[PDB]
Amino acid sequence: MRLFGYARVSTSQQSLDIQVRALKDAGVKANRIFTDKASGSSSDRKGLDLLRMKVEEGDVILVKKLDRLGRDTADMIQLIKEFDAQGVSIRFIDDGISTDGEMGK
Repeated sequence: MRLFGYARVSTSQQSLDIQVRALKDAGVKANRIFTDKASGSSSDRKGLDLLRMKVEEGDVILVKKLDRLGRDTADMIQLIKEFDAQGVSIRFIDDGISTDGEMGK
């Protein structure tokens, strides 16, 4: 089990630093900070891209709320269904627990 934290910058000053402090404050290790330097030529979705292959069985993925996971398509729910099937959890600073309620009821 480990404390992985997903991050993504939105501003063009030092959002990666502010994000990391947000994941660490949430309970994430600096060594496990899969951030995303979106402040570039295009969106750098490499954090969850590598997180899907770096999380361990029974690991907790702490996500911060600075902008938004996805936008239109089920992106925020995509990596959530991928980790949910891998036996991994995803904590949310917005509440403290994971998506305890994401089905097509």
